Amino acid sequence: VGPELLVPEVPNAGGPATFPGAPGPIGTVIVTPQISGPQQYSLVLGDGVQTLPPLVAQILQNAGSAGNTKPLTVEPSTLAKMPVV
Amino acid sequence: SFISPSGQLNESPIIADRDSGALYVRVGDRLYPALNLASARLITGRPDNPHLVRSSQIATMPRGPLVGIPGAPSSFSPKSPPASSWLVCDTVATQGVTVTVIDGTPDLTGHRQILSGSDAVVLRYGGDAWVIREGRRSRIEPTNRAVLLPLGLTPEQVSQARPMSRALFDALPVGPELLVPEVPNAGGPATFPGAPGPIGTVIVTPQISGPQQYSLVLGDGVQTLPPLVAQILQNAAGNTKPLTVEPSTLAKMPVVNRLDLSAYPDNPLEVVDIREHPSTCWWWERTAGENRARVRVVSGPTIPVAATEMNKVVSLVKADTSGRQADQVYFGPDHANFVAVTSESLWWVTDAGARFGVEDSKEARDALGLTLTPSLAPWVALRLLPQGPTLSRADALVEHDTLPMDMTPAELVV
Repeated sequence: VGPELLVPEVPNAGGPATFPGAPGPIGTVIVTPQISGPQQYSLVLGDGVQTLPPLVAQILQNAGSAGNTKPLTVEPSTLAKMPVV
Repeated sequence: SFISPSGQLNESPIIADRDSGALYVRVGDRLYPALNLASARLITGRPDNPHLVRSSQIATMPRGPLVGIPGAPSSFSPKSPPASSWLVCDTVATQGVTVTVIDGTPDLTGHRQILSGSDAVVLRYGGDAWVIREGRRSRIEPTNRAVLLPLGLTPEQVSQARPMSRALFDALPVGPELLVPEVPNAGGPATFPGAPGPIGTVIVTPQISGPQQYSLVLGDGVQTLPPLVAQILQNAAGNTKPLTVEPSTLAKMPVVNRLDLSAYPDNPLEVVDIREHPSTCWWWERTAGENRARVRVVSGPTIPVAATEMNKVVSLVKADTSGRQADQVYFGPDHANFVAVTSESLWWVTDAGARFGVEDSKEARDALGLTLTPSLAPWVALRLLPQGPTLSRADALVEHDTLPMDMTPAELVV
């Protein structure tokens, strides 16, 4: 038996982030613009951001849609200032 | 003579007991027991093999204390092929690393592959991350997303990389760091008229035939840029687009070639997933008479040695815990016993993996043999083998009653 295929359960979803400059509430998906090379998806957690594989990003957006269909876009210069977790 | 072979004393000065194998050397009218063939040749001065003599004959002649160099080689067979190949292989376990030195041509069969072009691998050493490609190592910083992003890297992938051994780290030559190229006089005025803007800005000229041509306006003129390098410069925010200009005016403006772009690749890196390729090797290749050797990098699932030979790797004792000594040694086909290194120095490497220095003088050479020309080898590899005393006639002429004991030996397991 392997791990069960379920929607990733983000902890304490919806609350405010601890670190400054967070582009949105905890559990939102953020992506880099296409004009600066291959796009990298990421998830905003309480104390920073974590990288996401292209397939998992679609599941989180499809599941957490609630009417939304696209992620937040951030410039490479500002993204580099947020702490990695 | 065929039923029960035997022997008798003759003009030859190196003799051995027909039934006990002990080695003896004559000096005048007295026989001295010698520690090994190397010291026996060096003491008598004749390149020869021991002559078997009847054991009852040796008992009649007078004796003396032991002579020679302890631990010297005991079998000479000079080999020096036309092509010399050496490799230093690093292998990581699923913590800790092992260093293996290979002599002779490597085996490229299987999933093994040469690393070139867009292929690269990331490793950790001294607290820093290094990118390995086209035979060079370049430092990278995990926070500079402006570099990692167009290059196709990920900060997690850069920070979680596996360690690298000191042996391989010193062997690989360093290149310029993967950082945003700093431009001189950036933000200042141009030295030449007609410059479309301040120095450090990117200028582009579209064409009817072929892709767009990017350029950087330097204080003394423009220099052409590759697309991937322009995307790095396009990240600071900075300007949304470069200045668009006519081909003719740009062709009339002065051209410069002052900045160095040698390290940036043409396309996003194809990072090798180390979990499947845990073995990486640095390879040096040279042909006799060529002015320069070829340096390359190889990676794969196992050391570049055939599975049939894999069982004959030699495991050293490694009394030296520092990084200057290898853990394993292997001699493939067309290996070299007699070697010279870049004023030159001569070394003899034994089958057991020890190296001994040989004097350049005619006496030392003529006594051992070694008249043929030695093969070349790189010092960054050869130094990893353990070193013994030099084969100098000036020090083989000694007597001892007993020898000093070896501290810190290692266990022999049956």
